[PDB]
Amino acid sequence: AGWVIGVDPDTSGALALLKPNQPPQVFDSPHLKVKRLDAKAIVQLLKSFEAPIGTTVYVEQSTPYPQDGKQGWWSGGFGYGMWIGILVASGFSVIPVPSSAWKSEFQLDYSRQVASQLFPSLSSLLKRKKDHGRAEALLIAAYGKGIKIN
Amino acid sequence: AGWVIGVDPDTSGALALLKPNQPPQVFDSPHLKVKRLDAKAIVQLLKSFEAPIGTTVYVEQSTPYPQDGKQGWWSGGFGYGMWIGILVASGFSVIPVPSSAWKSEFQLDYSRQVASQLFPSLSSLLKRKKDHGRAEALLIAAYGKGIKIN
Repeated sequence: AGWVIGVDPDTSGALALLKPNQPPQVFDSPHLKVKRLDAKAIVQLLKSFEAPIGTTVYVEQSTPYPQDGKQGWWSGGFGYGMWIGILVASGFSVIPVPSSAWKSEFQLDYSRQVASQLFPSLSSLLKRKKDHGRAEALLIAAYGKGIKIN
Repeated sequence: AGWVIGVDPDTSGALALLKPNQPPQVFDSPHLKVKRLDAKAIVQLLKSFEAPIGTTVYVEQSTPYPQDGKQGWWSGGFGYGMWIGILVASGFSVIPVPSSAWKSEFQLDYSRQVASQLFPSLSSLLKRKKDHGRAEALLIAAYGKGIKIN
């Protein structure tokens, strides 16, 4: 049983969980009740999976807008660093993934429609512009599952 | 048995471990073999402590030089985020601490000499300018231990 997790580490990102012979699942990244990721709630979400130790997690490499201030670059690195630290500390095998990696394999901005096509049972969850993070997480997971025959 | 850990999260930072009725200890933050923190080695160091769950960890709030580029602010946030994520994921109780907090309680740049005075048995480890991170980690731990009678 080889699970694959895909993570969009942005503050409006998400986590996708793909288990073999099971429908896909996706989870909005929890935020504090202050736009800020909630490390405690991320840890608890991950722990609730009871995933096999060493389960592979693919994390999109955060790259910031060219037009972002100094606290904006600090914030993107903080969130990416928090996810890496959480995942490595939780026993997962962590593979950073440039956004170009999955965007290239899936014709890619159409990520929401592309995710709906690959994961029809989740299309209701990708209808709105806010669902971009859910879409990226699913595509990253799909990418990390690889091309494989039965 | 109430342990206190102090962490300077900078790339040349360090971790200080204070146990009751034991001499203090300090550890350079491990780096990759590429200036880059090594998340796997940080996790393993923390796990090797076998600390009580919920042990309190005080982490200096990373603030970057005003004169630092966009990748420089991204790097300081990444390292601070990685430490927070590692510590929360590892079950510790994490308290961020402004540098002003301990600098104010210990007359504070003289942190290396101040650390040597408070922790004489470690003064050999604070002799060089490279030992700044060790000094800050110890001061943060001393600060987090609090003022308390026997």
